[PDB]
Amino acid sequence: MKIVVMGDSDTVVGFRLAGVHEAYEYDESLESVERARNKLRELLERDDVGIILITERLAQRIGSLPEVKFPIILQIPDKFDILRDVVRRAI
Amino acid sequence: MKIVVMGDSDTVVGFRLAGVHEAYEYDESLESVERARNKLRELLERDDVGIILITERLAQRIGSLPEVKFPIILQIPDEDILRDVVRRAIGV
Repeated sequence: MKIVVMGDSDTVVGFRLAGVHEAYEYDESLESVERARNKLRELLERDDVGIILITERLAQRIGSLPEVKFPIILQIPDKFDILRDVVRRAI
Repeated sequence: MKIVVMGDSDTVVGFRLAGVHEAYEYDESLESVERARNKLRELLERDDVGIILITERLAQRIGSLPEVKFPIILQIPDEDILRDVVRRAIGV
């Protein structure tokens, strides 16, 4: 099963570099939030998704998240072009 | 107008960091490939998507590729070496 992260662009960069299997980026515009809302409903229906990591802000923008025991849903606390030098030097 | 990339994690994180607007990861499992097929079909229907960059592997796994002129579909010539390197680089 897969580990998916949903959040803003910054948070997503880090988590992708850290090992998640799938990532979806969103900003706080109404349209983006609506898309994340539908995305979340979609991930809940996939039998190959076990863990969803979502930023506290996005979770609150979406609203009252579903009450399911599986997949596991974790909220990334609001604490977690500078990486431009790191990127170029790396690759 | 957006440029999208579809492929494995290493490729995806690299292209997103290189400027690509949207990126979607896929492995080679049947279910993941099937999700890629549907995603491709959806991207063709979006008005804000002009370019789709897809790894050579994934495109071949999908099989049939659209024959459209727009959006522009480009294959990327053919693992965690990239994510690992950027991670190690974070010795700040």
